[PDB]
Amino acid sequence: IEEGKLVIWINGDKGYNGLAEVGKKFEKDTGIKVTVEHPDKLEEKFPQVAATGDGPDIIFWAHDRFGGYAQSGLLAEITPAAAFQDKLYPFTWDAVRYNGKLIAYPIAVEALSLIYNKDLLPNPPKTWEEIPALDKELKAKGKSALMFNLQEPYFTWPLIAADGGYAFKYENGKYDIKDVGVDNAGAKAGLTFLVDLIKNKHMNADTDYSIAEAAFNKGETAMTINGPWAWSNIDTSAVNYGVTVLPTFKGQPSKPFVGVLSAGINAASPNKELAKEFLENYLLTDEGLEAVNKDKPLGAVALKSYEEELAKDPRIAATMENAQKGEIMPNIPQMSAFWYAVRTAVINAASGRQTVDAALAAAQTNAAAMDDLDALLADKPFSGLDCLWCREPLTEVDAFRCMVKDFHVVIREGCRYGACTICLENCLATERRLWQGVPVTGEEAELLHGKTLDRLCIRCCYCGGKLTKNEKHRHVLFNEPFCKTRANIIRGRCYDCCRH
Ligand SMILES: OC[C@H]1O[C@H](O[C@H]2[C@H](O)[C@@H](O)[C@@H](O[C@H]3[C@H](O)[C@@H](O)[C@@H](O)O[C@@H]3CO)O[C@@H]2CO)[C@H](O)[C@@H](O)[C@@H]1O
Ligand SMILES: [Zn+2]
Ligand SMILES: [Zn+2]
Repeated sequence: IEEGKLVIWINGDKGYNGLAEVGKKFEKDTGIKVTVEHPDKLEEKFPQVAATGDGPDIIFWAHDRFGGYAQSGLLAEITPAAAFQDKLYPFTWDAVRYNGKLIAYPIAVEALSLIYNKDLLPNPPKTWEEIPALDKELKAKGKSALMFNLQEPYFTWPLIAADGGYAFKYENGKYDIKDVGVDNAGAKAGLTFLVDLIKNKHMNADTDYSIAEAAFNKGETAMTINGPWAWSNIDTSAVNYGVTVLPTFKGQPSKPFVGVLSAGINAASPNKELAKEFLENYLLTDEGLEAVNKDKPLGAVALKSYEEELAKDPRIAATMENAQKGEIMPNIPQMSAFWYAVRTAVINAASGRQTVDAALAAAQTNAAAMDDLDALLADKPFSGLDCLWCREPLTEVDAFRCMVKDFHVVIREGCRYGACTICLENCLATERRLWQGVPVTGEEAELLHGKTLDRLCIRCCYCGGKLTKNEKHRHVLFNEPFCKTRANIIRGRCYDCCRH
């Protein structure tokens, strides 16, 4: 990392241009150049890159990612004077505390709200249950009731949580990573309601961020679910919009997961002092936050003095009312696994690839561990057995595949299980995304597991199948490295799984 300057990473939906202006003031005052960048998948890139001591000096993201960053020792400890701490709301500091240490600066507080087109819908619906009938009305005029991003569990979670869904139960002073509320009766109800909106053609499974945004900002749909960052583009459109409380579901409020946008400092940064000066005395000020806010709205902010200005805005009170009805996201390392698990269940259920029950049962298993994967894919009959994950009976092809792939029967509470292809593939996909491997040679693998390559059990990172002697030799012969993932596990690619 270059010494004498600041590189800052922040997400593309945020006011990076405004932040750049703060960055130019810092430069005019100190002579230090600040470069603001908005890399795709920055939150996944940061941990790969920072582990080798590269990356940005400062990284911005909601607080939920930061526990994982801190655990891996990627973040500098933040030590602001008590005077400074007093400038921000206490709960925001709590969001960036990990094992008794402050690991980032809180910037702003974020919650989803219902955004609606006053001209098309002067009085927005109070319940999710009214949408179906309302959509029918609007379709008559070539419009739709509701579009929003269904690709990200962040947007669908408020509904899933409404009737009892939850991530980790908080108890005995800590989130209990073994008590996950992802396949309880309330989650199923909420996901079932969502899936029925899709079967009945009130929404498309394919809708993503860009598609819902365009549709709303061009007057084609009456409602959308988004955060404060989205308001700036609606302003610039012809749309006359309101911001209000999310609908209820079975008479219970929708429960958004509340994020605190936070700025962490790379442990490997040689510019820690400069980073702290920038953040404390330039960004976390009335003028600094306003510069960023004018670009893309921040939502409620952590800085008391400026939040007082922002609080007069009805869109902000609506933001805070939805926030009070939701929960502050946990920052524990297990959150990544939770988010991936739910993302997959929603995508699967919405396309009909799996039932709601199957999809949530798998999500439940994935959110609470990966011990099951290791048991199934141990180093190295299935017919009539169910899938460990989704609890559905293995078809006879999936039973065959379990055998040919050289899987191991998993016993849970006395019962024997295999895995269907869908759950197995989703699980391995999450492994690659959650544990970026480092490349290793055959020699490195042999040395690590005191065993010749022909005798090492190396599995395909896509299908879980045990690589043949020739498949392993392919890696060596053609200079294609193996992958060292978690627990010193070594993965490779079978002939069939050699993507372009
Ligand atoms: O879906 C897989 C996804 O899971 C995790 O992403 C979550 C974020 O960690 C979490 O903060 C939240 O992201 C939202 C931001 O808070 C908000 O400011 C704005 O940017 O919208 C974001 C949602 O798109 O929720 C997501 C889950 O949807 C994980 O960190 C990701 O790496 C992973 O891709
Ligand atoms: Zn399954
Ligand atoms: Zn394979």
